[PDB]
Amino acid sequence: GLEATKEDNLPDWYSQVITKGEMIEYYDVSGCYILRHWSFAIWKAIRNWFDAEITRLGVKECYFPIFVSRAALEREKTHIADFAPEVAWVTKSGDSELAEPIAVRPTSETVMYPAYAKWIQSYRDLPIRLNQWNNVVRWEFKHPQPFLRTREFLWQEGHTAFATQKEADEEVLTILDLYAKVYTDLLAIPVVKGRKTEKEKFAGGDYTTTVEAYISASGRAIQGATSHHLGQNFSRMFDIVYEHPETKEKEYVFQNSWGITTRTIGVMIMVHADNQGLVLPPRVACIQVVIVPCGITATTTDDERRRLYESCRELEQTFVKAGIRCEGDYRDNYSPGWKYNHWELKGVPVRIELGFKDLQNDQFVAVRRDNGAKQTIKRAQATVEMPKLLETIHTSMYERAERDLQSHTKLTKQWAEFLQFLETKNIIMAPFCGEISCEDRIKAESARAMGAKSLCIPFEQPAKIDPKVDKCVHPACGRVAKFYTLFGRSY
Amino acid sequence: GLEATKEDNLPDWYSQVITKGEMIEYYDVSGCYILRHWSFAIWKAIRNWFDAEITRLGVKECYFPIFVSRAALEREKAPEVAWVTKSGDSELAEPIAVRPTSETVMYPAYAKWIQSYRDLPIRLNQWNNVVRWEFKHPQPFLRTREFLWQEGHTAFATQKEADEEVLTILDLYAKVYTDLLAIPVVKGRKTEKEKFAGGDYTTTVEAYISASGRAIQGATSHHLGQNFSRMFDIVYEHPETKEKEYVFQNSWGITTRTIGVMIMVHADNQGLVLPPRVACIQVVIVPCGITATTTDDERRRLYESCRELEQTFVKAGIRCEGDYRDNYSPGWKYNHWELKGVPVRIELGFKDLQNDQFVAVRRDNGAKQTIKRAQATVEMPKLLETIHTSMYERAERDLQSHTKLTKQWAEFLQFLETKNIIMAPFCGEISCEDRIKAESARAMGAKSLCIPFEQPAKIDPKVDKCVHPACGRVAKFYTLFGRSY
Ligand SMILES: Cc1cc(N2CC[C@@](C#N)(C3CC3)C2=O)cc(NC(=O)Cc2ccccc2)n1
Ligand SMILES: Cc1cc(N2CC[C@@](C#N)(C3CC3)C2=O)cc(NC(=O)Cc2ccccc2)n1
Ligand SMILES: O=C(C[C@H]1NCCC[C@@H]1O)Cn1cnc2cc(Br)c(Cl)cc2c1=O
Ligand SMILES: O=C(C[C@H]1NCCC[C@@H]1O)Cn1cnc2cc(Br)c(Cl)cc2c1=O
Ligand SMILES: [Br-]
Ligand SMILES: [Br-]
Ligand SMILES: [Br-]
Ligand SMILES: [Br-]
Ligand SMILES: [Cl-]
Ligand SMILES: [Cl-]
Ligand SMILES: [Cl-]
Ligand SMILES: [Zn+2]
Ligand SMILES: [Zn+2]
Repeated sequence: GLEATKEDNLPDWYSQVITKGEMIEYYDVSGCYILRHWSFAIWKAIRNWFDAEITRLGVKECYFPIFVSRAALEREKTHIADFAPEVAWVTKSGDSELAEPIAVRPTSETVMYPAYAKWIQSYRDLPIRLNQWNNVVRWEFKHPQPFLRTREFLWQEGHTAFATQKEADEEVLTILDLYAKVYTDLLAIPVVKGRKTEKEKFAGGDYTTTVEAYISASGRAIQGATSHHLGQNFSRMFDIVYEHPETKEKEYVFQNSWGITTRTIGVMIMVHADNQGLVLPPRVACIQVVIVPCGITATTTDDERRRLYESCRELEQTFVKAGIRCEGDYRDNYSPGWKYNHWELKGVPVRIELGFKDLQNDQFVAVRRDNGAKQTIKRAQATVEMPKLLETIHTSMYERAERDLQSHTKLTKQWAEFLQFLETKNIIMAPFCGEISCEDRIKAESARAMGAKSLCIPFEQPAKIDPKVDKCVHPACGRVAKFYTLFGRSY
Repeated sequence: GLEATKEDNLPDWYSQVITKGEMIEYYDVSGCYILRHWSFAIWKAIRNWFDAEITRLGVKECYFPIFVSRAALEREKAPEVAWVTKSGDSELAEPIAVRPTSETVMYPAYAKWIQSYRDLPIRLNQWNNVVRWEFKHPQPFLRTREFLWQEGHTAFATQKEADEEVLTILDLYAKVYTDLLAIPVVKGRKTEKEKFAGGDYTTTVEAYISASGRAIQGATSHHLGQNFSRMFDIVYEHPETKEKEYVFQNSWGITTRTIGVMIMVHADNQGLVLPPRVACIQVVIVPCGITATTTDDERRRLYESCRELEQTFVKAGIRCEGDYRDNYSPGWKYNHWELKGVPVRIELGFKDLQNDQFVAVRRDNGAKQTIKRAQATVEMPKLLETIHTSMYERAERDLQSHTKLTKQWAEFLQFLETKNIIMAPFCGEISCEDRIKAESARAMGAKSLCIPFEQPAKIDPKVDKCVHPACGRVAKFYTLFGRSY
């Protein structure tokens, strides 16, 4: 059983959910966590779905080295802030100090783009569309949290180069829509699509698009994935050029990069798990249905205790043959109540209870993990009804979370409401001038990590800004509002 | 085109095959290489096949961290591990190591997860990257500082379960080589000198590179017995009598070395030759007969017919692509896809179109065969099987041609200098093996490759003795020896 509640002590409840749910094992290297099989399976489902999508689009998979040279890391950088990256440095091999230290990759721009330059010998080599499924390392000295913010993490990073800007812009949005679908269609999590402000975009790119999710327990937002248009910034840095076929001049390609991580799993937990443990979205759950025989007594029999099991096994096999990931729990040394708790902790979407009674009556009881409701299904209907049920669960889980998100997304034009909404765990849609210094003042004034940050400029604007009358929300700015921006406390 | 020959200058030829075959890009950190998509697709076929296999056996996938603490590493009881000592410009309180293998990462977790008898067995696998920072000469795919692999770690209540699993995994590795890669291998047990020092015995599959004349370990599957469980206190209490029991453990691994062996065995002086079951593209269609007088409607017509055939192949599960580029001649495309090793090239011109046929050319043979279009879906798979069989059988002939059996040291050395591997009676002593290696160099001394599961004859204890003239001992078994990588 869980020993903390999502409302009273979120970090404790989260630690208990990931350990008692057998997702994570803690490690003696801080900021790094063991992914047990139960959570790695969810990553597998996410990874395979996304890879199939981008493969169908024409991206191809490759693998570049974990180590980056110091020369490549520092390439073409001239400002002093650029020269002390927080990368992990390998300085020796056994007892031999190395000639030149080499860095663990925090991301792979620096080692892929020299190769892109070599590989693009003419305009006919374009586009180049590659992706890696790999592990990167960012050794920051802040508070790490499993899944959400770790020093080593698994991800995919796609790096694309095109002859025209139009191609690249289109791809930025196609990839962002895939990431949105990861959250909504696989994980039943609503997200907000938008552009980062100038303050929050990737500094090496032209613009950054994002999907943001909302953690109602803390009232905080978290960036779920990212999709950048780099424009020509890196092509000019790394001389990724080709000769124009018509004008014959040297032209720089247009690039994107895009990435998503195991943070997905963290968001799933933070949004869906409850005070009894995990609640797995049906489409990624390793096991969707567990069958628990019950009604066995001390004097049930032995020759009947096996009959009940036989019927449970028959139903299990039917489910598996219908494409439903199902298992039976026939362990004799654990009570049915124990098994109930154990599989609720692991968040299996449907528990089946099957007792002698219901065997007698051609039926069984299906129990939804997300809301606890029980339903009697005639065995003849198992194959028809159980898929429908799993779809319903996904939909309830999504719509539940969506209503949460919308009821805590508050539109206002008034600074006082901005502050009040922020202290009551909302995120806020407000007219915004877009300026970096104004964003700084908004953050500094809203602090009581408690200052509000911009989350994204949402593609779906809640209303149309009137450039003629609408001003920025902050009382001391006074500039024309360029758009509505989403603000909140950012995880 | 390739500018070295496999039989004259093997390393230059190898480098030209992996670069012009678009497998590898060289890289400014020595001993690490970029895997382009053409080679990574091969690793992916191997990896997905092996994973489906062990998943059906009930092994489950997990992922452990790439960093190992110094204490953890030191529990194993000098090693060329890569040490992280700084983050940015802050020196770390304690240096952490890049995993060279995950025993010291995983087995503490195992000791914790095994709380009672009912938790056994534990059978976990990871697909990950490991680092071994050796200063010896590296070679792409074959010996690298960073490599991709899978490492499996299992724990059982009894030794016999574990012995069986060792053999099961070894058999899968053999199948990767023979069935996926068309490479014959010799299953065997390592000698006491060559086994993994931390286990009880090591099993292996050994392959032979005829060009080099050298043998190479293609995979490994260890029985660790109780060594590691005693080291890491991986215990349970026996349910009746409640004595403390140490679990029995195995580990097993295979790497991108597979791809290296593939090249070394099958590639030729025109480039790669991909075994059909791992080739990312199996069939490539090249449109032929386009003159400078070929009009644009006729070019559209030929391309659309090629694309129709291409998609008919893809729908029937044959991985086929068409090369519809107009800046490259048909002959250029022939050379290009030959360098890349695509098993079948289809040549489809206008005469072919009018006769409802095409020509399929085998990359391995060069042999051409005309096929009526209606029979495409039925003949093309057969051919692909034929290619696999040819490739395997060619390699197996080449391996048995280079496998020699003797009982006399003189013939043994004559064979070693003729680029052969030699089966000889052996006592199995470490000192004697050292002596055998020492008295064959003028590394080019003779090392033991494996004690083969399938012996060439019965080492009669009353008659047969060790092959070295200075060992007086009775021969325990026939051991396969040779020069190795
Ligand atoms: C698990 C995970 C995820 C992510 N990030 C980043 C943005 C992104 C998004 N969206 C990536 C583009 C895809 C994401 O998920 C980042 C991280 N570690 C870190 O920042 C390093 C760290 C370690 C300890 C404490 C503080 C910081 N750890
Ligand atoms: C690509 C690859 C493979 C393998 N090894 C090992 C044995 C094994 C087998 N069998 C593994 C158990 C599965 C194997 O494949 C090993 C390696 N690097 C190294 O030794 C590091 C190194 C670096 C430069 C020069 C010399 C040595 N690199
Ligand atoms: O990592 C990025 C940009 C993009 N890379 C491709 C996948 C998607 C991803 O958002 C931004 N970023 C983030 N963190 C970093 C940390 C360090 Br340390 C360095 Cl050197 C560089 C970076 C750095 O470039
Ligand atoms: O890595 C092994 C033993 C097995 N681990 C699991 C997968 C299969 C593999 O053969 C042997 N080995 C090989 N090379 C090593 C290099 C270093 Br450096 C260290 Cl510390 C340790 C080792 C080390 O333990
Ligand atoms: Br950034
Ligand atoms: Br990032
Ligand atoms: Br070893
Ligand atoms: Br090894
Ligand atoms: Cl696990
Ligand atoms: Cl590409
Ligand atoms: Cl590539
Ligand atoms: Zn403003
Ligand atoms: Zn001897």
